[PDB]
Amino acid sequence: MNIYRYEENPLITPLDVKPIHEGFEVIGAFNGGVAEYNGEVLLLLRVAEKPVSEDPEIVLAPVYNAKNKELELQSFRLDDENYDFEDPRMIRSKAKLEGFSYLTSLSYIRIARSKDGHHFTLDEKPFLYPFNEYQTFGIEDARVTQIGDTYHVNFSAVSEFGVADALVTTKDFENLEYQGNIFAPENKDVLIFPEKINGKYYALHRPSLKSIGNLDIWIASSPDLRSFGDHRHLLGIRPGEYDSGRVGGGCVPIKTEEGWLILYHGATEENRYVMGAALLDLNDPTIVLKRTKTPILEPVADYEKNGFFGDVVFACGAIQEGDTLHMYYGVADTSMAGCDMKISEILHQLEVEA
Amino acid sequence: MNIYRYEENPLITPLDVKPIHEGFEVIGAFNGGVAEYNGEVLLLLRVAEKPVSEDPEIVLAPVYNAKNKELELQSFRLDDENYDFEDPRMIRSKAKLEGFSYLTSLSYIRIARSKDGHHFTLDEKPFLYPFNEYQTFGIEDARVTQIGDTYHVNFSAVSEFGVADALVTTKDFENLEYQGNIFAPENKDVLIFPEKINGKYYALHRPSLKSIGNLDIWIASSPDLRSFGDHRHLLGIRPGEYDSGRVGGGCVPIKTEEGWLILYHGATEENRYVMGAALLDLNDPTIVLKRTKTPILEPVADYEKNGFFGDVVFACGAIQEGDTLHMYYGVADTSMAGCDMKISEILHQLEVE
Ligand SMILES: OC[C@H]1O[C@H](O)[C@@H](O)[C@@H](O)[C@@H]1O
Ligand SMILES: OC[C@H]1O[C@H](O)[C@@H](O)[C@@H](O)[C@@H]1O
Repeated sequence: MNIYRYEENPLITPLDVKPIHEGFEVIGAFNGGVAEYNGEVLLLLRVAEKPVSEDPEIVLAPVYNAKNKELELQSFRLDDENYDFEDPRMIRSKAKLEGFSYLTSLSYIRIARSKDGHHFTLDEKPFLYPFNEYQTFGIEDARVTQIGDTYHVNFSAVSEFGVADALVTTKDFENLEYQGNIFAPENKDVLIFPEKINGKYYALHRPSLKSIGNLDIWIASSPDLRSFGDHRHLLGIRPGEYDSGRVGGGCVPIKTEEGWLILYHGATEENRYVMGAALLDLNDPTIVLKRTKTPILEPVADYEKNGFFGDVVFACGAIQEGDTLHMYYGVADTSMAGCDMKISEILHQLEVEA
Repeated sequence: MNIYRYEENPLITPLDVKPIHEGFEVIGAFNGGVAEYNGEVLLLLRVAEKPVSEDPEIVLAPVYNAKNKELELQSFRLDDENYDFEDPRMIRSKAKLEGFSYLTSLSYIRIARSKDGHHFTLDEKPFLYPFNEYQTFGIEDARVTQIGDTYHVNFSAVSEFGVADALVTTKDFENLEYQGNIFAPENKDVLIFPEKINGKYYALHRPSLKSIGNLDIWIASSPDLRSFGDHRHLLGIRPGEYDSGRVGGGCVPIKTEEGWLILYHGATEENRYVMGAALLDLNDPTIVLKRTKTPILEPVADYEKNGFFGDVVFACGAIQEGDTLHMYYGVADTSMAGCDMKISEILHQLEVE
């Protein structure tokens, strides 16, 4: 791939964003959803914030209480032999390392806007902040699918009841309509297809599974973008390849004349995250036509490396301009970067590699 | 309260069912879904079959290969230091005891019918047998919700992709229409409400969660009984009680004047399964009114306590006749039993507790 990485990268880091909670620091402004509205590019940033502890033997979980509508921090001793703090994103039971009891940060969504696609200014106030019992550990990783006048903003809703996927709709990003949890837990990486397709809407998704099953991309159909069904398996992990550990949807599917172009993220068991691509049949997007054997975007620039577990590029949206794609992506789980590439060139690598 | 366990219990055991796979043994006929059709009671029996090995140091996992349309057997040594065989239902990796690599048996649905509700005759052939790539480890635990002339038959579809819940519709139990996986994995214990309620269909379900969340009953709404949404949390587990380990829907919700009466199963962390009840608002069933504090049915008869997986009662359906409930339930993951109960006495127990 001929990738053009923006000169300004990283576009937005933690130092560009001030914390909205007393005694918290911003640790991430990343995994931004992407829309065009009213002649600007909107990034729907995930801002993650962490309480500072003055006692370094105690770690704080920032939990939103839905009854009182405010944070209520919960303390855990690093010396508590019931827990494992080796993944600094989480407080884990030693008997359940595959999960978590708490996150060490809380996330919400904040908009940043650009005339030129390269220089961003934050909205003054948060866009979506935990508002209910499904979001007590945060709102994460907003994806934005526009269909005509309506923007569909869907996001991870984390609470003690699970990680679910929920939907807000809006025409102006000011008046918001909550549509509930469109996917039951445990799920994320939900990407709504940007048009109705032979009488049905579609969404990619990604069940995370306890008993059996890998971290694989699925797809569901909907008559109304409120209720989903006819769930199918779509793209699975591949041993020995860049997506040997997990896959999930990244950008909104892109209509091309060859199929729906799916820019998805893949990680190895080592947690190196890259973007790859798939092409789905145009009429029935449950059919996979092609898939890449090597990535289209991988961590190589310094700001894309030295995530905690690995180097990460994580693209959660893109603006199409003819054959040019302006791709925005999270980097190292802390910041936002931007790049351009050609759609014709992704299509060509799909053909060459299959 | 009045619990009439049938004189004939267990009604149908493994001894009454011949295995359809050669080299296999029937280890259960259980957790039957319940319908009335053409003047008979139908039980959509889960029949579980286990591949037999003559070498006692070896065990086999049966897998139906959806591509080749045939059964493959994976073998294991009991002494394989990477696997755990302590749960008789599953072959687990030691690094993943919360899950399973393989099941010890393969299930399908087979119908039995009765004129009197007590003596049952099996249809001669299977009714649903693994037919796609979502079902390679079995089809299990069929539930039946009848709306108008349409019977909704939904079930656990187990494969290498997950445990999903899939739906078949029929009007006559002969011509069948596949409707896909109506609930994504990981889920099961999906109970479709028997009518449209203020312009929406509903279903109970039971997400099974890797990272956080308990094995709790949830509910969803639907415009069409094909796509589900607006997922809500509904009934959670209760530490120190009969349902401290997990809860799941049992029977089809039953419309009463006080609300929807939900007969659900509850297990401890030691996997003793009982039945309990709850009551939901009539008009908005996402609202829970009442819940029992003690069980309505517990595994105390010997066919309930002893079997392939002991100390289990697991009701997957019930026929209403006025105030009387003819409830049919799985016992010990081995057999079927029947009992009669009174709705009004379940409702009184809800009001007392
Ligand atoms: O959603 C829960 C949690 O899952 C993973 O650990 C990551 O995606 C985190 O960023 C996120 O907070
Ligand atoms: O659904 C897979 C598996 O899950 C549980 O262990 C039980 O319900 C088993 O009977 C079943 O075979």
